[PDB]
Amino acid sequence: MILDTDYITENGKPVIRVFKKENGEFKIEYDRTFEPYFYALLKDDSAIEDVKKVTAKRHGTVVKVKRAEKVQKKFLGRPIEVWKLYFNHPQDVPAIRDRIRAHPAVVDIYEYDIPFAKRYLIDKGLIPMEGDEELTMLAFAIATLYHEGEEFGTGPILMISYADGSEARVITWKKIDLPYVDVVSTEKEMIKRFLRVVREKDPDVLITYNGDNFDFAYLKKRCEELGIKFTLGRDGSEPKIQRMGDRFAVEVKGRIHFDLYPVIRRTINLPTYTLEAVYEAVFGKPKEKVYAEEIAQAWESGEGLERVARYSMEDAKVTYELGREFFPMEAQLSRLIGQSLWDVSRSSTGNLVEWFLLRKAYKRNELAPNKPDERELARRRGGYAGGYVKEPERGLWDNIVYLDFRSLYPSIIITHNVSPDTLNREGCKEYDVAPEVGHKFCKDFPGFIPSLLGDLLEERQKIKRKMKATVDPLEKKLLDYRQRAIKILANSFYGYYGYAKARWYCKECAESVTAWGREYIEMVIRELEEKFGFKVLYADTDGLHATIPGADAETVKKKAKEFLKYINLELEYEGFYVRGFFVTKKKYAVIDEEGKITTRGLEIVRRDWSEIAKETQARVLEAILKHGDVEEAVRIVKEVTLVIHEQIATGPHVAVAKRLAARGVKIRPGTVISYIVLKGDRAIPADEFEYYIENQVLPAVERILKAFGY
Repeated sequence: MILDTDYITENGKPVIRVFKKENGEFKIEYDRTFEPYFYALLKDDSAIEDVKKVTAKRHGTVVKVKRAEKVQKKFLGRPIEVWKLYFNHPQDVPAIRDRIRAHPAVVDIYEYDIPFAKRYLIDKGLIPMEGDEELTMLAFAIATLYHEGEEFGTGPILMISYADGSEARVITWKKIDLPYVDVVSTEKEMIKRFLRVVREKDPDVLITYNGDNFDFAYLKKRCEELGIKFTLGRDGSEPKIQRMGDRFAVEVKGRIHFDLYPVIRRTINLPTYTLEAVYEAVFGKPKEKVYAEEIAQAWESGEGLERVARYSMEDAKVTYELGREFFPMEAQLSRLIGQSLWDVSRSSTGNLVEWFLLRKAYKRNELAPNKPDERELARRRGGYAGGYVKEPERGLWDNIVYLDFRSLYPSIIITHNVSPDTLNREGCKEYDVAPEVGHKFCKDFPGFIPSLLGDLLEERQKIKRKMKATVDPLEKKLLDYRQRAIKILANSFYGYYGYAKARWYCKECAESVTAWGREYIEMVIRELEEKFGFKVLYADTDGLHATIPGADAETVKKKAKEFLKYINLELEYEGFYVRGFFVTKKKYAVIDEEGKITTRGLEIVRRDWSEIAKETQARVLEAILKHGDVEEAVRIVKEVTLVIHEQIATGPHVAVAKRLAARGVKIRPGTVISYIVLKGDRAIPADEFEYYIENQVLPAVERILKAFGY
């Protein structure tokens, strides 16, 4: 099973390494035969010999074209002849890149920004995670000592906990009598012990929960200080930092760093994404939280470390569980997309599609379109994110059912051959035309995307069947993940078409799918109401919320079931809510059987919500959704009518910075500040102690109860 790839330089030349785990033993395959390249479309075939004379300089040395050959490919279905330019080193590309394009005899260049190691996987048709090989995993966490105004990584690490399917221990340098705690001499020795623990277990996967932005970075600093070499890599190398625009991402050569945050962030949707919230909102068990403060005072007092050690133990244990849960899915996805799970698990749906397409484009000799440049990206004025919207039915409704119709869109792309290479193609014998928008989509030939899209659904349907007709409990679970993976990819093409950075961007395609979509949604709504007497309260691009007024759960459910069998592209019943209410087009809140409330656009977006404004809301919305008591929630506001734990030149802001600075606290990035407001005198640090109504508790519950008539 292939886990990943990368390249190493040796005598100036690139050497690909393929990290695999076969029959229980880890291995590295090397390849010195792969040559990097990119394409050049000459505006004149005669100017080739000269274009190969262009050079650039890298590491003081001069780089030039190693070799150029003419090839025949198709750009958007139509024949094109381009020059495949070879080089000696992957790094040559970004150097000479722009200068070759700028050459007077060159129209444009393509496939010049595809990472060598990814390019290798594609051009070689290698698929990561191809089988059923058992992979070992180890989750790890750390507890550190922190004090306000402390530059990052300044304080030491108090404990390093780790866990796997067999145990969950804690490594610390202070005496603690727990059977799982392990006391050592110093911090340095504790870190050394960890690297030693990791080295003996030698896990294929290291699971963390935000290790991409905290854990690894911290250990790095401490290691830089205590003078240690953090050699977690299976090749003795240290963790490597990769910055991905927004945040950073850390890799550990030879192993898979599975950071559960980017994943759970997507896969699940909550109000708070803290480890406690996540574990609870998944396993339904509670997790006790021990804050930095207590940690410090407990360490600097030798009083109560049994608790912190428990929390550290739990962090690692709880991380291993979540990782064992979300890993099988991510592995199937990565296999479908054909890229490393390290990459896949960190990618957006728009990018999962793009990688799938790139691989397929290669298989079909389809030259790929470039990402949008600065200019072109400006033209797209943001892409297209329009969709079908309604106008909710006011009031608090019961036993709501949720119809998901994201499965519609892919059928529509296949059905009308919606693709950028079929749109308004001249000289076709047959065309389908988008209602209201009028984009024409040729049908004489199957388009690139529609064509792939069809294949996926075929594949998925094949699996679902092989899955129901199987005695192998393992295979069943396995196939279930793959079918669920295909669904994810399939349902991302619609959005991808309007995603502004997309190479195969197609606002028209997107607009047309939206048009045809409206039609269909219109028809099923009608059928729902008339033939089934259902009440549709809310509908948007993803699905609708509806109930049979005055009926019960058992029936509204029963009834909704048959409607699907009747009306069925498949429509999935994805949700039942004991209560709910919709304020407008995108604003609303629902509660389910287990009680897990949910909301959307119910208040203004800000990061300075006071503890009261927050606690008041949850109480208002809990009386309504959990008790259908409006007067209740309203009498809760009246009487309720204290800190602001803002995360990181406003009235309070400036005032707070002075007060902190006044005692040496520097406001550092990515930290939380806690103040109280009381109109450089507006606010005051929490520790040392009207607006709070008309700019706090009111705005938090203003929309909610406006919808109920107040």
